[PDB]
Amino acid sequence: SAYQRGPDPSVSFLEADRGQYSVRSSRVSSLVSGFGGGTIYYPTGTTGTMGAVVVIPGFVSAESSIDWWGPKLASYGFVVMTIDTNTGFDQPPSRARQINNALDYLVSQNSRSSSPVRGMIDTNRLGVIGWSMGGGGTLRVASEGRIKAAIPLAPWDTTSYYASRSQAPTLIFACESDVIAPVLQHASPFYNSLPSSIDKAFVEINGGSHSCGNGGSIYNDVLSRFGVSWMKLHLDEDSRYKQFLCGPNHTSDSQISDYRGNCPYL
Ligand SMILES: [Cl-]
Ligand SMILES: [Cl-]
Ligand code: NA
Repeated sequence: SAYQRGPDPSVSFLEADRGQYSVRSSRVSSLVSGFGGGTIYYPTGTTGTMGAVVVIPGFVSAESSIDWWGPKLASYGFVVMTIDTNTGFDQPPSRARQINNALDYLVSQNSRSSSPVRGMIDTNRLGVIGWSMGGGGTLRVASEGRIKAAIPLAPWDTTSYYASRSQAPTLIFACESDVIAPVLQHASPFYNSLPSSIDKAFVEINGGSHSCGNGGSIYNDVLSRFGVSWMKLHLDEDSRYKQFLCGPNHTSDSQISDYRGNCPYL
């Protein structure tokens, strides 16, 4: 692929705290229109353009909740912006609008001569990661046709309508023990509703409470192996990452209580 970055991968490469690039960050003021500000993480030392990803939290949570994803994913070769919403009380439709405004914001930074990410962003290769109500927001955006990869984390929403209309390869992380967005009412029906025409996966984390997809605790191995691979394969067309997503006996992993998907990915 024209978009491939980094060494030929292994589980060890994915399990490491960082990928091949050093990372820097830049704050985006909450005064910005369209969302509550955030932090842009980006790799240093690179040339050319790369995929860009927005990461969004859930109800009454801040960007810190999901910020493990920022440096982790950036270090493999992505521009990754973790955001706050306008208020913690925003619901999924509002969160979808703010994901779109944050994506537009990154797109705009690519051509701003003062931006630290000027010229780094392939504005046709965009992804989204979102927790809980932000994961409902993620599925809403996935149904709109712009983004090329979606990772809902312990999603919450009031309908499966948008999941049934997803236009982007979608990996849902579920948390087995979730009592806030119970899997039987949210992540499972949303996955089950996804169309047959997209690459898709459901990874339910064994014993996980509702925060199990956020990163930064005891679940980084599964989150890394599936999550980085998902963005590599779907944003970079990097078929070197298929080996992690299709082949292995996922349910047999101690960290996975349930797996579903439509491998092989073609
Ligand atoms: Cl929520
Ligand atoms: Cl919980
Ligand atoms: Na298992």
